[PDB]
Amino acid sequence: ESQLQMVQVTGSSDNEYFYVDFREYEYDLKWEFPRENLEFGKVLGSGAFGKVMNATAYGISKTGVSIQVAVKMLKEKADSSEREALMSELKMMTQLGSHENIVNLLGACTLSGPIYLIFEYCCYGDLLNYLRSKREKFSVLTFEDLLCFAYQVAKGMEFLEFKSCVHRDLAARNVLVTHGKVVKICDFGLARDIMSDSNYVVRGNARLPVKWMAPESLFEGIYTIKSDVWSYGILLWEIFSLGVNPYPGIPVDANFYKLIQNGFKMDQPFYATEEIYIIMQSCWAFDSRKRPSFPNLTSFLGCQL
Ligand SMILES: */C(=C\C(=O)N(C)[C@@H](C)C(=O)NCCCC#Cc1cnc(Nc2ccc(C#N)cc2)nc1NCCC)CN(C)C
Repeated sequence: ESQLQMVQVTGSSDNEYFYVDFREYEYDLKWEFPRENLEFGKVLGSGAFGKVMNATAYGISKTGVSIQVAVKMLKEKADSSEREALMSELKMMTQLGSHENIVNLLGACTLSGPIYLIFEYCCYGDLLNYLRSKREKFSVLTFEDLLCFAYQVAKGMEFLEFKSCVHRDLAARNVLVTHGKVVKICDFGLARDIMSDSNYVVRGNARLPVKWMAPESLFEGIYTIKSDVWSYGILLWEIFSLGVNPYPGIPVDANFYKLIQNGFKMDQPFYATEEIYIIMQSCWAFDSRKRPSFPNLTSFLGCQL
């Protein structure tokens, strides 16, 4: 199941909404891409039931010009139920529209065999590992780069809000990096190693990114765009600490739930100004109504002078 979800609001309060399921809608065949034109490199990431692989795609955006892509597909085992979820995700992406700060869909392969979802290739990998690799080479990474990253992510989330979407797993690990230090919001859970990664906690059918979740998500299972603001705040702490695990040194257990519930907030990270930290704290307002909006955040980050 995709952590990126389209929703429809049915009331003024947080819990009044439902998730849009594209299972019954029809797939627009204009996205179909010839399978024989995918020369696969090798794996970029692997989940329990699916993986994203390197691939060279010829003709997908300019004839005579072959480019590199990332192809989300199902694992060698592939019973019918798993494929419909990949189809539903595909359909949703076809209807989202493209944006610079989103890992965009480029095409798909669904007819003559196994399902391939073709996305942009991001040659610098995920933002988390990117920042951690620049811990030595920092002043090469600068403060403005951090501010630009923050801005681009907020822009991407603004686009998702405009498209009535929510991202139930927003974190620096789900942000990718390309040319021009451009970052794109992504979502892989079907192709994410979800539990050798200790940031996800298994609870029934759910795999919860606990340290990134708003209280209403943690305690009531409510996911709104304001939940994303909370998660964005956490992601901000990741950026301006150069990739430190949130609530460093604090284990995910029953005590953690009590901490968040009682209003625990992280301290100012080293590479952040007092202004940026004030913004973080507003994202971590317990009452979802008091958190800033992504249009607010996106505008304010004209701080890059
Ligand atoms: C480009 C720099 C460059 O080419 N490198 C630094 C090379 C040496 C390199 O090894 N890059 C890092 C490879 C690790 C990676 C990756 C990666 C890239 N793109 C995706 N895209 C993607 C798209 C959609 C989904 C979904 N759903 C998932 C992923 N994914 C990954 N890794 C997957 C886990 C993050 C600059 N240049 C051209 C000089």
